[PDB]
Amino acid sequence: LTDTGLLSGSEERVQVALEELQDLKGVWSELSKVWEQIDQMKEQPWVS
Amino acid sequence: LTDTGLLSGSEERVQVALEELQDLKGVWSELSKVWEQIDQMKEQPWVSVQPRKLRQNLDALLNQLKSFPARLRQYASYEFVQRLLKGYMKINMLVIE
Repeated sequence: LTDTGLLSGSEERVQVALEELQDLKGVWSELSKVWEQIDQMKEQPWVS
Repeated sequence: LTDTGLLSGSEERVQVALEELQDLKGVWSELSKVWEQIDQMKEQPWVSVQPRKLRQNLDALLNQLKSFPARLRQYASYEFVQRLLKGYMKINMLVIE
């Protein structure tokens, strides 16, 4: 009671959403790393 | 063999020595607890931690070193921890100054 294991519309939408989610997760991780580096660079408290 | 293995005067002296050693060990524990904060206040950077921060660390180290009991202070550990905390506070204050 379902479609076969082919690249149908739902499967293609799932694959596209998975590619988008993977790209978003990688971009978010790289953004977190870059923001941590930027915070470390901008942390210049003259006392220490 | 002939041995006085009962609770004789030697046994009473051993018990008194064990109690004094327990007091000294508690003093060592309390003094180490105070001296941790004292050494932290002393080894904090002079520019980073101000003289007020060094004094607060020294006071915290003294309060930790005074947490031992009366027998703990009779043991050298509590007095040593208080001395270490005071020295750390003085060193932090001198670095801040």
